[PDB]
Amino acid sequence: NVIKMKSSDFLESAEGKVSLAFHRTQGLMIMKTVYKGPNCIEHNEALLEEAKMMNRLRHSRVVKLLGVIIEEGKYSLVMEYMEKGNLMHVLKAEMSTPLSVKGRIILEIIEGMAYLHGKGVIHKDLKPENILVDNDFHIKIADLGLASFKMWSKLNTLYYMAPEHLNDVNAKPTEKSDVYSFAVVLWAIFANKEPYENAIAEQQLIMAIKSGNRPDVDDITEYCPREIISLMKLCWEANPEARPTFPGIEEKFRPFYLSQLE
Ligand SMILES: CC(C)(C)C(=O)N1CCC[C@H]1c1cccc(F)c1
Repeated sequence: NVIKMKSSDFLESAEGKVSLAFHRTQGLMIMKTVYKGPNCIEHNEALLEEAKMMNRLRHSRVVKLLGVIIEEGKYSLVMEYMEKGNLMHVLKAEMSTPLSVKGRIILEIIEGMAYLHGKGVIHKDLKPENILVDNDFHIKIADLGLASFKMWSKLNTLYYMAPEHLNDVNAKPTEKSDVYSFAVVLWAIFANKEPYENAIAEQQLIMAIKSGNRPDVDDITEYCPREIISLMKLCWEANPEARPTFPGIEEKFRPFYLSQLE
């Protein structure tokens, strides 16, 4: 379960320094080059160690780590390609998407999160830019800011942040941290836009969220079923002990999806 790769396995293209790369043997991939600079092999013991723990993450709704590049002067993570881009990009394209496709995207996000909390991984940065979409509108979850991987992150969006982490950085994130973020993602999916569009200042704004202000449920111009609006209000309750587990979300939403939108 060692997956090292050489820089010269790959013909690049431009899109951290994310790059569209053809591996000469296995094909089209995405390459996050996290560092091009002086050899600094002081850390490789650790960067290979983090890469080991993310190779452990294999699920149809998570982005797969297909290989790493550790070479003197260039360090890269290589991910699978996702044709259509991130979730916001899709939601904002002109040909908008039926309620029932939005239904599945939600269920698939629910699935991927239940897998990650099963592995003890707290995502810590769930938001539409980390949700990637292929040609058939299937999503995979990614952690592009490297929020679970301190070593890679060091080398290298308050909208979705649970409030107990707003103006408190030392609080350890919990599963309920991500459930709040899922709540605002539900909102963005039906609003087809980022929340808090009309906000004065991010210091003003943070104080508003802590005091229980949320994104505008009226601002949802598409139809959004009642029970999904109630779900998102339930998932963004100020008290983390009052939000459900992702296992608990699924046990409510999968029946609702099967019997109302699929
Ligand atoms: C871009 C990388 C490779 C870091 C990426 O998104 N990874 C790698 C393995 C699985 C996946 C992932 C998804 C969600 C949360 C998380 F912490 C990690």
